[PDB]
Formats: sequence, C-alpha cells, structure tokens
Amino acid sequence: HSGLRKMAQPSGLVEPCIVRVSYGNNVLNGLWLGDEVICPRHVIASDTTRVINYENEMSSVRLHNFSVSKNNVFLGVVSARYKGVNLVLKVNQVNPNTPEHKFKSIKAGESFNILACYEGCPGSVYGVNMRSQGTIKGSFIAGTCGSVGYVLENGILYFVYMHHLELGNGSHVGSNFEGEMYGGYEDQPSMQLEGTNVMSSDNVVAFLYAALINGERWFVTNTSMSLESYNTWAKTNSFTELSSTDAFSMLAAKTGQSVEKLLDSIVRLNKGFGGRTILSYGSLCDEFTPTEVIRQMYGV
Ligand SMILES: *[C@H](O)[C@H](C[C@@H]1CCNC1=O)NC(=O)[C@H](CC(C)C)NC(=O)OCc1ccccc1
Repeated sequence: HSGLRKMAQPSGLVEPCIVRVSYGNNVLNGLWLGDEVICPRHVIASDTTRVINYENEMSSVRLHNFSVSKNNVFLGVVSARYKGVNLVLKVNQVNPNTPEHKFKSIKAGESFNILACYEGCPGSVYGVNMRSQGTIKGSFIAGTCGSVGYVLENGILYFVYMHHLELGNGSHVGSNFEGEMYGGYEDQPSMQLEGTNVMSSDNVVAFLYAALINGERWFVTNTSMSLESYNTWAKTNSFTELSSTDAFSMLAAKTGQSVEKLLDSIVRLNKGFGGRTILSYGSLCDEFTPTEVIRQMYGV
C-alpha cells in the first residue's frame, strides 16, 4: 500500500530567478531572466480591488516608481512594456544565475510545478494540474502573484505559468509567457466565474489504475464499456472524451484490467462511491496524468 501522491520537480534552477517587484503599495514577485524581469501587469494598478483601466494606468506609469530587488541587489528599470497581461521590465543588470530555459504552454489536463513565492521569498513547491477551464487549484494567498509554474522535460527547463488571481470558487488563474491568460480570464477584480468543471478522463483512469496497483479493487466489476460508448457518455456528464487507450498499455498489462473495465467503473462511480473509498478519496480524482502514475509506480 504505497499509495499515490502529488510530487514536484526540484526547484533549484527556478529559485535564483525570483525577485521582488513593487509599484506604489503593490508588492509581488518577478522573474528575472537575462536583463528582463517579468511580473503581472496589475502591479501598476493604483487600486487592485476595483475595475482597472489599464490604458490609463500605463500612461501615468513612471519608471522611477518601480522597486525591483533581491538580497542587496536593487535593479534599475530602464524600460517597461506590456506583453498581454504580463509586464516586461528591462533592468540595468543581467541575472548571473539565469538558467538555460524555454517557454511553452500547458494544456488542459497536463501537470506542472508551482514554486510559490511570497513577495520575493520562495516558500514552497508542489505539483498542480491544469483544469478544463484553464485554472488550477493552487494554494495562492496574498503576496504570491508572479509565482511561477515550470516543467523539466528531458533536461530542458520550461517556464509555463505566471500567477495572477483567485476566483470566487477558490480556483486560480495565471498567464503563460506570451501574456495570454489561461482560460481567457481578464486580469480584473470582476466577480468572474470559472465555468463548469470538465474532469479529465485520462487522468481519472490513471488514478483508478493507481488504486488497483495498490491493491484496491472493489470498484471493478465484470462489465466494461467501449471507448465510443464512454465518449458519448462523457460529453453529457462533464468528462473529457478519451481519444485512445494506448496511453495505458503498461497499466493494463500490469494490473490485468483493460481501460474499458475502468471506463465502466467511472460511469458507475461518478454516481457515488457508496460509502467506500479509493486511495482515501471519496470521489474521483483527476490530478494525476497516466505518465505521472507510471513513473511514480514503476519508474518508467
Ligand atoms: C496577487 O498576489 C493576488 C493573489 C490573490 C490574492 C489571494 N489569492 C490570490 O490568488 N492577486 C489579486 O489580488 C488579484 C488582483 C487582480 C485581479 C488585479 N485580485 C484577486 O485575486 O481577488 C480575488 C481574491 C482576493 C483576495 C482573497 C481571495 C480572493
């Protein structure tokens, strides 16, 4: 009974890039790469608790009003441009600890790492999973805007997320480094709603395989459901369509349960667990990808 737990990738490369950026009373995090610092543009808003006119804020932006710092290092701001909802600051000094990196976007249902930082101090690291609506269930609180999401893929560091805001339902909204807010959300204190959650089927199947590997089998019966039939069902029950079962071959082989037996399990279990649990959860979990589960269980 090893169980199943959300893991992060190490944060070592990312920590030395974090700086503190402030403008007026606002204080948040920046990402210092080469001679550039990146942070949410709302750092410039004179009042972030009411609707913001960003065209009017930028016009009155005076560079000298920025304070960017790390340790005893105070960076000078030589210029500042919007890149979508991200503010981009050319500073007078190159970050000697800049790692080799690239930028990419995260897709619905994919996992990545958060380094959560409080006004410049990196404080925690934990894995997250992008929800259907482009949000994540982070744990962001006051001071953590500009915290950074990243993934390591074959020895290559990708920066993928910059944190911006929290929705009424406790879901969290961020941007990629092209300055597009994931899910299209605006960077405003509008009482925006997330929209309905569509659970990732691939991920829920991964999670059920993890439970089987761990010796929990109650939710498997002597019935299965074909991919096509399951997809017809998921379109009308807030689940994603499953395009292929190839992703799960290893899990199916190791557990002797076909993906199709687990599609049947989802349809039954979505109506309720009947008092029982699965890896301690009393409801379906879609936070782990198939790949995440295979590496964690087998190290492939
Ligand atoms: C920036 O650090 C901050 C992070 C929020 C604060 C608490 N949890 C978070 O994720 N972002 C904002 O304060 C943001 C500003 C833009 C909308 C211009 N406003 C916001 O997120 O309001 C929602 C909220 C605020 C305070 C507590 C709970 C939700």
